[PDB]
Amino acid sequence: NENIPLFINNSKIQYDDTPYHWPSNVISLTNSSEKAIMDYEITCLAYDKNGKPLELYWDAQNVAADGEVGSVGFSPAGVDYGIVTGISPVSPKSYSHTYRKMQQSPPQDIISMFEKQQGKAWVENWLKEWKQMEKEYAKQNAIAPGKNQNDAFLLFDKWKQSTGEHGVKYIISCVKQVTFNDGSVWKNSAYENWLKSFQGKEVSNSVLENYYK
Amino acid sequence: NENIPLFINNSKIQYDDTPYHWPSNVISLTNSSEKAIMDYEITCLAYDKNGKPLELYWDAQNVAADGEVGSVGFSPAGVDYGIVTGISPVSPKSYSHTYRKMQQSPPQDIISMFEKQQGKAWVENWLKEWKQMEKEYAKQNAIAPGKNQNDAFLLFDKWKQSTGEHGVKYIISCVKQVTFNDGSVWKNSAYENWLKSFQGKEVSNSVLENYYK
Repeated sequence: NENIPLFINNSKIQYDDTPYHWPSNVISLTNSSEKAIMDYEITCLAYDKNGKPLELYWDAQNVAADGEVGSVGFSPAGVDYGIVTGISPVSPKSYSHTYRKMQQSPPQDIISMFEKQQGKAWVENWLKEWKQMEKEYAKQNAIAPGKNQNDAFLLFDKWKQSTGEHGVKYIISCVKQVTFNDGSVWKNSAYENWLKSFQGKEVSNSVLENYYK
Repeated sequence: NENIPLFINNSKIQYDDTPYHWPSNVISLTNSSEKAIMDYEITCLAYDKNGKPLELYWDAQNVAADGEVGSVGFSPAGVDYGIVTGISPVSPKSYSHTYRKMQQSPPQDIISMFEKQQGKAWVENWLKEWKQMEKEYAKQNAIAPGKNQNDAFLLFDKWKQSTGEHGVKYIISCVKQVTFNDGSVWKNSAYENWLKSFQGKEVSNSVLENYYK
């Protein structure tokens, strides 16, 4: 048997405590393995209250009345960024989104493209040192063995701030892979089947309601 | 008058204590001020046995027999990276070189690379984080008030490992500017006259001999 090293306890829309009550997809995780987890890929799917699948702008940014995108607080002239007048897409609309822990860092496919580029010798050596430092920072920020934590991602699409209503009723998730601090990579052999069974498909309310029970 | 906050005690070639005895321009520096120094610009000129100026690949990297650049130790196939069989220029050849404690930015080649793959907003945030990160590091390792310290830089050009002689017999240096830990910048009003007085000009051995006494 294959024991999943990163346990998803739940994935749920939650709203913050401020008067603007911004929505986030909050994924409750537990590192059940004996190794620190330095990176992960976790795929989510979204459903309305009737079990129909939803296409989202999953990583859309908020827009403010003065056109500011992705800010929070107040503008210097006094415009309230807390009031979300619209959304600004980032990734294309899709039934699924894959969240990555080292999202702040460029993916390894992209770093590998940069290595293979023709350049000066000192430029390649600059990138090598940068790669390692990036890896060391991620190791210091790893999820420790046994740690429970929430990883939260703003989810503005289908939210109406004035009423607090969100078209998304259920989020179901699956770990695609994880990377441990020693560099080893665990891949979920059940992932492709899960994606094929669920992505863009209707799901019963009993399955959705009990998905994390 | 004007009193300098950063005093150069000496600049000379030193060799390390490995069987390859790689050379380094070692700059002995004293913070004569009352504030910690987080960054500097120091310009060096080089002169041969008879006080004639030398043009160097000041920041060139070492080449090994297999052709690797900037490497230390031993290759898998047993190539000795300590044997320096040539040099690989970085900056163009010049009478002068200006050394810095803190780097101003990532190489332009890499910034441009990154914006095409990550996008403009990603790069701007990345440059911001990178600047702060280098600034925090510079502040933690600043030269303390009153303290002397040696800062070393490899200097391969005009050097012959098989023989041990270095063509550079005198390095004469001058502070251009200094950055204190609060962000403020002091500029040396004497620097431009110094640079004009020396760069590309022959100078007597007696002047070179006694420059730091």
